[PDB]
Amino acid sequence: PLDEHCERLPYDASKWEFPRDRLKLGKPLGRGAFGQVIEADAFGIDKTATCRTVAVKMLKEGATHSEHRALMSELKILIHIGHHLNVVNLLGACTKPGGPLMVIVEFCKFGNLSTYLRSKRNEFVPYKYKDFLTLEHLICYSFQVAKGMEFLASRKCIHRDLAARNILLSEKNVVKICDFGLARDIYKDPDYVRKGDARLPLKWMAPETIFDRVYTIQSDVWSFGVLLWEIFSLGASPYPGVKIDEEFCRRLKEGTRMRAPDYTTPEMYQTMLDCWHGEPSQRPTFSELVEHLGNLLQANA
Ligand SMILES: N#CC1(c2cccc(C(=O)Nc3cc(Oc4ccc5nc(NC(=O)C6CC6)sc5n4)ccc3F)c2Cl)CC1
Repeated sequence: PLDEHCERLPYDASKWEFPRDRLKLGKPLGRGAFGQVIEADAFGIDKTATCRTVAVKMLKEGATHSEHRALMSELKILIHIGHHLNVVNLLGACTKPGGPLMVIVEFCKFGNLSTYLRSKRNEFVPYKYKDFLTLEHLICYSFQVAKGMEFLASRKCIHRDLAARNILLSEKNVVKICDFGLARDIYKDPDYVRKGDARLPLKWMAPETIFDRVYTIQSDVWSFGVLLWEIFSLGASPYPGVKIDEEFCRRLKEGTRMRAPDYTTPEMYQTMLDCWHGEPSQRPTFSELVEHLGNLLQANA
């Protein structure tokens, strides 16, 4: 994957650099130990003379030169990856000396999908209630994330933290993959469990990642299976009531899997099980998931 050697990638300022004085910073959207994302109004960032709400990632008190380097590498990878409907897209950056490094991307009106789905439990019907979610919505979100991941894989990039908290919902039921990264407080966040000298999203991780620290596109497929469970539980937390310890990891390696969530179809639950194959090479590819979910979306209609 090209996303592990980011320091050699180009930053073309003539294309991406956006003047600080055209960016009006607003309220924080998320804050971690070293990073934060701020809502902003950017004047003319993507369309001449047009104000646009954007999301700006930058560092905060506690960050060091190390995090500054990391954020520059993030900027470089976003440029390399390029645009897709189902990934949050880069709009510009402020990199000039005298102010903080700022990475400016599309703002997504409804925010993270897990929180959103959990807000709609009382506003769901399998089939049609104007603003209700339906099975069609849930399969559609699943299909979109698969399309985004197929795209990322095509760019030789791996996500490493795929989960509903890293999927954002925009207008018109469009969902976008993101990575909040440093803007998430992984100490306070119960989704990230202490494992040695790191805080890791253990409930989303493939066995080979947990045990061998191996990250590949096919470990992303495992995480995609967990995301499917999150979608079809309407934003529930994975492995309900289970202590995430050494016994959890062993049983997982042994072949223990989550039961079907409340809103799933049989085919969608089988798709989760397929993503959770013990053998990485035997999991579906994102291209295959795109095909399959597209078929399920049609079967739903
Ligand atoms: N391409 C790519 C990938 C990649 C790698 C690394 C970083 C990113 C990335 O997402 N960067 C990034 C993220 C950011 O976080 C965002 C982006 C949009 C956004 N919209 C929000 N909406 C709300 O909160 C509404 C309820 C009120 S919050 C919000 N936060 C900001 C800046 C980034 F560069 C991304 Cl997309 C591999 C997936």
